Amino acid sequence: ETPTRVYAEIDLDAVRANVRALRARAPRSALMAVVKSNAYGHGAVPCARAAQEAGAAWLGTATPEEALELRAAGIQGRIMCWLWTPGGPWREAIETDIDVSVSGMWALDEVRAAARAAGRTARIQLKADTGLGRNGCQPADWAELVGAAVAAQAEGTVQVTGVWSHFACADEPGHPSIRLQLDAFRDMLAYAEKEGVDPEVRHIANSPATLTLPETHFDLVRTGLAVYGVSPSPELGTPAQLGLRPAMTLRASLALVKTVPAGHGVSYGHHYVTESETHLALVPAGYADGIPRNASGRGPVLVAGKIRRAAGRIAMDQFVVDLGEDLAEAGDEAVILGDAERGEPTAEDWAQAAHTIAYEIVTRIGGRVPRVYLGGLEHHHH
Amino acid sequence: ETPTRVYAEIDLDAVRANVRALRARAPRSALMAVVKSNAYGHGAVPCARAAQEAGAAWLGTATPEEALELRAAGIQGRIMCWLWTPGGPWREAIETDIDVSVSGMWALDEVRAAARAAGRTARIQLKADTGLGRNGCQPADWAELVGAAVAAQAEGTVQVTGVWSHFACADEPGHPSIRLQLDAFRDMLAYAEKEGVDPEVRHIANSPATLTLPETHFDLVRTGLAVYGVSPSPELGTPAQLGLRPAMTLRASLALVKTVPAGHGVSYGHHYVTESETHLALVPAGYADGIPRNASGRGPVLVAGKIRRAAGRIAMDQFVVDLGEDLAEAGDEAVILGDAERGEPTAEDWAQAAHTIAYEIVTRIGGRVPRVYLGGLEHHHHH
Ligand SMILES: Cc1ncc(COP(=O)(O)O)c(CN[C@@H]2CONC2=O)c1O
Ligand SMILES: Cc1ncc(COP(=O)(O)O)c(CN[C@@H]2CONC2=O)c1O
Ligand SMILES: [Cl-]
Repeated sequence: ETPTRVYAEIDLDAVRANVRALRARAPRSALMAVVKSNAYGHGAVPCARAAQEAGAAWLGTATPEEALELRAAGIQGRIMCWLWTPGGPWREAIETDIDVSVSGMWALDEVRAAARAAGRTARIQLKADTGLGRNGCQPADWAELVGAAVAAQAEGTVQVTGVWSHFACADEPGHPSIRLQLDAFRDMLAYAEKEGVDPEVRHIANSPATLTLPETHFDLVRTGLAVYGVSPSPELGTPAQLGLRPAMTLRASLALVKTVPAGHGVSYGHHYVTESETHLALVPAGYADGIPRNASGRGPVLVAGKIRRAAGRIAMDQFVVDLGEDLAEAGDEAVILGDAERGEPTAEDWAQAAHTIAYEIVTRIGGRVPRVYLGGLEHHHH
Repeated sequence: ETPTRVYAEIDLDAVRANVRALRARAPRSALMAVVKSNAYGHGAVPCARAAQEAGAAWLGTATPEEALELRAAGIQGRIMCWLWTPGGPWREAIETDIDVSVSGMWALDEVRAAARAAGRTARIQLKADTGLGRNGCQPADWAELVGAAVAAQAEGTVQVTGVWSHFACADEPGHPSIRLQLDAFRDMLAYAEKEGVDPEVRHIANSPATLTLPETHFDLVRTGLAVYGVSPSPELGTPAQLGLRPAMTLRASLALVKTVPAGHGVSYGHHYVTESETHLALVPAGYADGIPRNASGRGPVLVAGKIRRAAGRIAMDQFVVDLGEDLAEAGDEAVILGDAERGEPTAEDWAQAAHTIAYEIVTRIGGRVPRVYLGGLEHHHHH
């Protein structure tokens, strides 16, 4: 029934509301709900169905496998994936009508052959490296790749449906690289559009860019994190101020509550020692479940009406908390992260406690943790 | 057929070799292979099967669900799980002949009711908190818990098959807490025995205690990490020094290789800027796959014959490495973590880079990452 140890509660109603709120932010563009990495830990399919429901025109994933799983789940509509390696399932992707990203000639050649075998045309989108220095084609190789693409288009083997890029510091309001990439993108797009490419969509914005720079919207925006009700960065504001609602609530039940004398060590390395006779509670969730070990001694948890802090080192499967004078009992609910509007710890709180970013917190929630859905439509729960 | 992006290759022969090596260390005790957390990221069923056939007489998991997955996979023999919460599948565990741990009064009473409903006697193991401050019964409550158990015993509802504990700093050779806990264990164990408990097994030793303090072996030793070929700590030496063979090898295929101008920013935040014109390579694995973001700028990877450091911020699905003048092409192999003997970066190397411990490195390798099994017996990698 309802997991007795720990479980991740996913609110499909918060998801749908976030996508409606995000659509309103970029009224002139289409919305792509990025659901890679199991929808940032919330559950790929359920969240993809909910997103499409609230009005998402596109669905995006990193790997082909992720995109094929969406199709296999009966999801219709445009889907795009961009992280490819030589020898990937191009043919499978083409046959399921999935837009593929091309960054180098090696990719283009593999998609052209796969198209032949499939006896079908592949919808490809050209990625320009405007400054991030990650994936994508560099300005120096752009003219060549562009020429090869319009050539393959003529051979009826491919069809260039898009031209896109990705930001490096869009989450740093005001960073000089942002404008630099926006200009580099405008310039490389024009050169492509002048060489014979008529794109279906033009896109470069992610969640932070979408929430702050309307000049980056173009035809489509790729929103991942914001969809799950988490703010890209604190400099952009809290989900509340952003009009977003947190989709995930992580809950656990106490496994033990006992009294210990003063001077008693707690956990590995005994990095925590009780100050006086106190009450300790055992939370049965550890770093194997996604609770960062680097949050040792700082991780916030809500127990018995008050916020508690991880006591000492966080272990593989569990960690303790010092309830002090307060009392509680085994089976009592413990909220590790959820909604700030309900006075609970948040994804951002843990990011700060573990010296990382909110993106990693929600995304790394372990497979050992069951997910429970509420809201949305019944079929979303599959 | 074989993962084109990233994958974990698990060497089942290394597993068999380690448990065999571990048994030679504690000749007069039974060995419990701890395969919780999906065998520390190596694959629970294949590893449980392998260790069993190599000589492990007991199997240990943290949760009931993990222990029941083993039974469901046809694994026979003694199995124990210790992380229970109210409402757990007591009835189901008891019926599948799994040894459960009881550290409080709430548990004891739930298992009694469960045993009655199953029409069978439950095998329970009493845990004593000798200094960890985690689970287990505090010394001052031992008397009462031991009292309620020997009673439930007389009613034929339960049978106390074991008494045990867990060390806080056995991985720190010569720590005063070690002896402190060992002493406490003997003392609490003795009391239990005197009041009526006849344990089938007495245990307190984990991997580090097993490799260092033979006086902690007792009847059973619970080894987890060492079974997979990784050392509990640099302080104890390297796997090679401990005579252990690493079982996991994380490999990836470059997704791109390109030349970039001098002074070009790399990844989020631009925390890395090329010092000159150079070749950049994209490794298609990121923190969603288990590569810690905390190793940004430090995590080692073996590419084109040399060890390279993560250039800048590590992302959710990938990260970049600067190859300098060297050349490589999309599809070429990169070893993220493997065997130092093969000249590859290791679990410890990454533990250092991410300011954490090797335990968390191997364990958090994601589900998005496929596992390929080599060696062992064919039927082992069927699940
Ligand atoms: C190419 C691309 N587009 C869009 C997104 C969506 O971004 P948001 O989640 O910010 O809306 C991502 C995710 N980028 C991530 C997130 O964390 N690490 C990454 O590489 C991406 O890689
Ligand atoms: C109760 C218990 N027994 C045995 C083991 C196996 O120990 P080794 O892996 O050191 O051999 C562990 C380790 N559990 C882990 C591992 O890391 N943190 C923990 O709490 C444990 O918690
Ligand atoms: Cl109790």
